[PDB]
This record gives sequence, C-alpha cells and structure tokens, in this order.
Amino acid sequence: CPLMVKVLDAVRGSPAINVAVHVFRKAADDTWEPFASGKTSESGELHGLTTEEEFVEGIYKVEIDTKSYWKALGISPFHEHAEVVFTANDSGPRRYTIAALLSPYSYSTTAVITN
Amino acid sequence: CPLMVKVLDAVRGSPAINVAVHVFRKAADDTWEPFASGKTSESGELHGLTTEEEFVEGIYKVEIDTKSYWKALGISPFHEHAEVVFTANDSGPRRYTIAALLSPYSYSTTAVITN
Amino acid sequence: CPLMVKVLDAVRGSPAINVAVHVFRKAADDTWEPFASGKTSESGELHGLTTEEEFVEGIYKVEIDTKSYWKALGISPFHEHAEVVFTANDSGPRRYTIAALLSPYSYSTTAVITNP
Amino acid sequence: CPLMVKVLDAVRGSPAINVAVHVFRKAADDTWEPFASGKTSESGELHGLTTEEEFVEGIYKVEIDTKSYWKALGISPFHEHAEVVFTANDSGPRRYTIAALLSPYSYSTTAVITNP
Ligand SMILES: Cc1n[nH]c(C)c1CCCOc1cc(C(=O)O)ccc1F
Ligand SMILES: Cc1n[nH]c(C)c1CCCOc1cc(C(=O)O)ccc1F
Repeated sequence: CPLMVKVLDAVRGSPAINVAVHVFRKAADDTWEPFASGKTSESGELHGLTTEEEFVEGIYKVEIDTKSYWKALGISPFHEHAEVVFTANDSGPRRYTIAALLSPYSYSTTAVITN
Repeated sequence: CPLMVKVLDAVRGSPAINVAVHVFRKAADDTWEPFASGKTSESGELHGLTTEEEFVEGIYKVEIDTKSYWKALGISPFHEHAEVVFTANDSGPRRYTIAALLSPYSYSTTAVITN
Repeated sequence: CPLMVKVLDAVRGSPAINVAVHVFRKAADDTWEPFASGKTSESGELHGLTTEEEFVEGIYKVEIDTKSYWKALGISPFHEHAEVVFTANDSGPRRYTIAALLSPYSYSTTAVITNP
Repeated sequence: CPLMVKVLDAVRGSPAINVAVHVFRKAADDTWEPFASGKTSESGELHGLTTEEEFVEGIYKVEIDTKSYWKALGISPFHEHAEVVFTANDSGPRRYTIAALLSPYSYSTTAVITNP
C-alpha cells in the first residue's frame, strides 16, 4: 500500500524478476531491524510489503539482492547488493515508489512519492 | 498498446505531469515524420500513442519537451529536449515502455520490453 | 577544453573506448549542420572537438553513436544513439563536459559547465 | 589512485563540492569497520583515501553523504546517503573510481576499474 519497489534490468531491457528485496527499519540503538521482504514479480514489482498502520515515520533501508540476480543470469556483477536508505515523512505525499535500474557495474534509483 | 512513455522528475520525486511528448518515424529519405503525440498524465504516463497495426518495424524518435516542463516550474534547464531514438523489432517482445528520469542538467532513460 | 565528452560502460566497469561522437549545430534555416566529430580514447574521453573561437552561441546536438559502439562489441542494443541537445555560450563562453554512461538498453547523461 | 570518488550535481550542472564520504570495510565479525573518509574537492573529486598496501581484499562500503550535502545547500532531499558496496582486490590489486550523480530524489553510481 504505502511502499512499492520496482526493479528494472538495463542489460536486457526488462523487468528484473525474482529479485530478493529486504526492508529494514532503523531502531533507536542505530541497528537495522528487519521490517518486510519479498521477491519481485514478473513485472519487476514488489507489492504488499507493508500497511499504512505499520509504516510509521523513520529511517528505512531497502536492500536489493543484485548479486544473486546477476549470477542467476550468468553475469559477474560489481556490487554485493544495492541499497536505498531514506526517511519516511508524514508531511509529504502518502505513497512511496522506490525504483531501481540495474547494470552490472552501475545502478540508478529514484523515489516517486504521490498522493 | 505497443508503446508507452513514462516520465519522472528527480528534483521533486514525482511523476512529470503535462509534459509534451512527440513520436516520429524515420522515413525512407531519412527525415523524421510525425507519428503520434500527447501530454503525460497525472501519473507521468502517456498511453494510447499507437496501435499494433500502425507500429511497424523501423526507427522511431521520442522527443520529450523537457525545457517547457522545467520552465513551468520556474527552473532553468540545460537541454532543449530529451530524445530517445530506437529501432522497433518484431523478433523481440511486443510491448515497449520508454521511461525517462529528468533533472535540470541530466536525464536517464531505459527501455522495458515485455510480452 | 571548450567541449569535452566522456563515455563510460556500465556492463564492463570501464571507459567506453572508441565511441564515435558527432556534434551538430542548428543553422539559421533550422537544419542541423555538422560541427565537429571524433572518437573516445582509451580513457573514454574525447578532447579537441572545437576551439573557443569556433564554439559560438548556438543550439548544439552531441550525438553519441552508442549502437555502433555496442555492435562493434558484438552486442545488439536498443538505442540508435544517445543525444544531448542544448543551447551553449548564450551568457558568454563556458566550458562544457558532456558525460554519458551506457548499457545495452539504457543510458544516462549529465553536463558539467564551468566558467573560465 | 587505488580508490577515488567523484561526485556530480545534476541540478546545478557542476561538480558536487564538499561532499563527505565515509568508507567502511567488513570485519571478520561481520561488522562495518571505519576504513577511510574525506570530502570532495572543488572538482568533485576525492583522492588520497587509501594506499595499495592498506587497500587489501575485502568487502567495502563507500557511503556518500548526500543528505548532508543537500541540507548544506538548504535543500530537503529524499535519501540519507548513497551507498556503493562491493568486493575489492579479490583478483589482485585494482584501481577503482566510484562516480555518483546526485539529484534531490535520485542518484546514479558507476564504477570504473583498471588494472595497473
Ligand atoms: C529512467 C530511469 N533511470 N533510472 C531510473 C531509476 C529510472 C526510472 C525507471 C522506472 O521507474 C519507475 C517506473 C514506474 C512504473 O513503471 O510505473 C513507477 C515509478 C518509477 F520510479
Ligand atoms: C554516475 C553517473 N551516472 N550517469 C552519469 C552520466 C554519471 C557520471 C559520469 C562520470 O563519472 C565518471 C567521471 C570520471 C571523470 O570525470 O574523470 C571518471 C569516472 C567516472 F565514472
């Protein structure tokens, strides 16, 4: 509902399918506590991670398991994983889409935040 | 149907709404002939540009009017427009999404081609 | 340099070497006139395209021949080329670096502009 | 340089100057140990982080402090930082350039790796 992750593949020009994605919430002691996870679908999307009630303000980290993705395709990649670390803010719009565009030695990420 | 364009704004973290997009097809004499056009919606998307019957193999150019977009927001941008020039190939998958991510001095574009 | 182009390869984690680049300038009749061309070096850089005298005000198109680059590597890419179209030197002379980052189905570009 | 970081600003069309960068290396106990840090120069570059002796095999995290950069410019950005996490020098010593291109709600990074 309030958080969606979309992952695309810049080598093949396709969604990045069956990519593991883990979301963590920063705890008061500065550790990363598991929050939600899943695998991207055939459309490269991961829906249903959280609910509005659970997704309170705070710092979150989205870890995308890019290394496993590339290796399953027979490609040696540079990065251990990709990270997206951000603050959820109630003063801004209410739906967050985190998009990532993957290449073996590079990635790009953006946020699309809408009401 | 076979072609969708999606435009995002990296400054505001939002769809790029009401952006003019023009599609051209390369003619036999190497000129660019108008093919389809429209304005992105509230979701940053432009649907309905063409049909499967009309969208034959060939070289196409998608011109995104980024300059007008930025100026309507009060921002001075670098580029006159953004371009995406590609060949449509029937041997590949059947739906083309062209995505563009805009900043004042930079843009990024990818193709997502699915069946 | 008044105009420098740098190209990187996101698949190999390297400079993109031997990339052909053609620069055009819009003429008074609205056509695109050939302005300069060259190839990226071993470092992915292309220097020496123009001079401060020659690089007058105008609308310039930097065409990076990405398909020719990928095809020369035996890869079938999506785009024909990567374009950067911009007005230059309209507030006096500036130095422009146009950078591009290439993948078979995607590219990114940015500009770095300095005032000498 | 064994490790160099270059940061560009997509809103201003310039180097991103005075960007803080912290590098960590994963320790035997799986924690992230501080390895080196520094700030980008006027050219957007950060040199001198490490040496070929010190830059051994390992898993490194280059943390680019993008929020601190944007906030120092008076802009409220989305991300806390931009991370690049990679295994280095596992096939012998290499020279790594980590480049990043910043906007308030987006970033891109790439690696350029050469063999001396
Ligand atoms: C063109 C580009 N370069 N780097 C990125 C990330 C991108 C955007 C890729 C697609 O991003 C989205 C795609 C969608 C979508 O497909 O609905 C929604 C939100 C997004 F942010
Ligand atoms: C991080 C990114 N995404 N999209 C672009 C374009 C860019 C920046 C391109 C320039 O980055 C580099 C620049 C240099 C350099 O200026 O010498 C060397 C290596 C680099 F990787």
